[PDB]
Amino acid sequence: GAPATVTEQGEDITSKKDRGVLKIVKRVGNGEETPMIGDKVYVHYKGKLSNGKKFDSSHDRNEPFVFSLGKGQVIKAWDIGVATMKKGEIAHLLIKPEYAYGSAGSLPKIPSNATLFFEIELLDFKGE
Ligand SMILES: C=CC[C@@H](C(=O)N1CCCC[C@H]1C(=O)O[C@H](CCc1ccc(OC)c(OC)c1)c1cccc(OCC(=O)O)c1)c1ccc(Cl)s1
Repeated sequence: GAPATVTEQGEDITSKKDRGVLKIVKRVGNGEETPMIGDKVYVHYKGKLSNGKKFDSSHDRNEPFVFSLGKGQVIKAWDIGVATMKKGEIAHLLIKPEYAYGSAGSLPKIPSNATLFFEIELLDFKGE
């Protein structure tokens, strides 16, 4: 499973090194530049529970998912994870609850203490 590969071979990109966010690069993006705090980022993604018992995908709006990086507009794992991504890159993230919704969850979609999995494609990013 794509999740299993991230467990075994994913890099811990957390500052605390608690394996709360693990990452594999599935397709290399271009150049060296990755986005700074405050950059506008454009992604496609899809996501599911570590189980997969729930599943959701941006693509259904053929328009990109857009947010300002590093400003708390998304769960912590995304501010951490998307920051490490290059233009055109596709990555897998496996995320412990503490970097997502925690024990609060986000019912009824996301239960308490849920692990999440995402495939993210970084389409572009532009400066504050
Ligand atoms: C419809 C389900 C939501 C989806 C999900 O978990 N996210 C959507 C993509 C981005 C990551 C993550 C997320 O940050 O959810 C957030 C949920 C709200 C939120 C934001 C910031 C948070 O912490 C700083 C936060 O903490 C619990 C929750 C989200 C959803 C939709 C849009 C958005 O920002 C752009 C905008 O507001 O226009 C942000 C999942 C998909 C599959 C899953 Cl399993 S979980």
